[PDB]
Amino acid sequence: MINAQLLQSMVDASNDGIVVAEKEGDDTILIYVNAAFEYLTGYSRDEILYQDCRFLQGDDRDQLGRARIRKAMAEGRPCREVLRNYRKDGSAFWNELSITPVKSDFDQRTYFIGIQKDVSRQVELERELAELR
Amino acid sequence: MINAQLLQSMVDASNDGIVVAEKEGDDTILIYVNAAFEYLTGYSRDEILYQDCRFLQGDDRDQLGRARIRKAMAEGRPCREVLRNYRKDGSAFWNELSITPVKSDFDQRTYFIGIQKDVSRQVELERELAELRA
Ligand SMILES: Cc1cc2nc3c(=O)[nH]c(=O)nc-3n(C[C@H](O)[C@H](O)[C@H](O)COP(=O)(O)O)c2cc1C
Ligand SMILES: Cc1cc2nc3c(=O)[nH]c(=O)nc-3n(C[C@H](O)[C@H](O)[C@H](O)COP(=O)(O)O)c2cc1C
Repeated sequence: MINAQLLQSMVDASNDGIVVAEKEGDDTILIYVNAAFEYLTGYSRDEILYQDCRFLQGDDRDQLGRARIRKAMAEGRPCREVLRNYRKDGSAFWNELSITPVKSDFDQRTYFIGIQKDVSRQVELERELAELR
Repeated sequence: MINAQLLQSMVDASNDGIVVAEKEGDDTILIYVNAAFEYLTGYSRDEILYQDCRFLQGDDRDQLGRARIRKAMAEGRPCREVLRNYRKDGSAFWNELSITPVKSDFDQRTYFIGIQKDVSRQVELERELAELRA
């Protein structure tokens, strides 16, 4: 027997960051972020709410991933990409992003759910295996 | 304002397996599992709902993890442990589990949210790197 408050507590228990964005032409603005996201990025909610997530790329917007994200956005399809993001203080991390389009039954708008998994250690370790191999 | 439906789809979008347990006398029985959990473990919802999670350790014994889990549990405290678990087919994986007690409790029983993350590949690569550097 599960209720809504419990769903929220599941989303809050999440290690991976979790966000919800709505599409506004070429921008996709944030309408929801969980605590994990804040700890992963260093930004608080009101700092980043209602903006497009590109600010996490910082002065790095020449990634291959971006194009494929936009394509998947248009086709209303889920995708997973690895990008380089930068925290509020400027620290670098490797972000495995998953965007799942879901269509809200309330209005019939499509919202996008993002799951950010920090994979910096995987990156550095397979890189190091590459150097040792 | 984000819907209940968006909350559910957030749980369903999760990479990590996610479960909810209620305290049941002495055990913690499952009242909810997400799909990630089902494919990570190989057991379906109808097979495993409303039982205690101790079935995932398989043929193994209560290490620091089981005891300290049970302890933190009794103590209503968070814990994080890495265990060796087994799928239905008998496949082995390394499960990074995080158990968190939850309470805003309208209800009188206590819930625990468990997050099971597969970290087998990070483990094998770090084994191979450390060993190739040894
Ligand atoms: C829900 C959602 C979450 C996103 N999260 C991130 C993120 O955490 N880091 C990032 O670099 N890009 C993220 N993106 C992608 C960018 O916000 C942006 O939409 C994407 O790069 C599209 O390419 P563009 O920047 O050229 O428009 C996210 C997109 C969506 C829809
Ligand atoms: C919400 C929740 C999720 C749990 N998930 C797992 C799990 O994925 N794998 C596991 O071996 N034990 C899990 N446990 C703990 C088991 O139910 C049980 O406590 C564990 O096997 C330790 O066994 P023991 O205390 O009976 O010795 C979870 C407990 C709770 C409350």
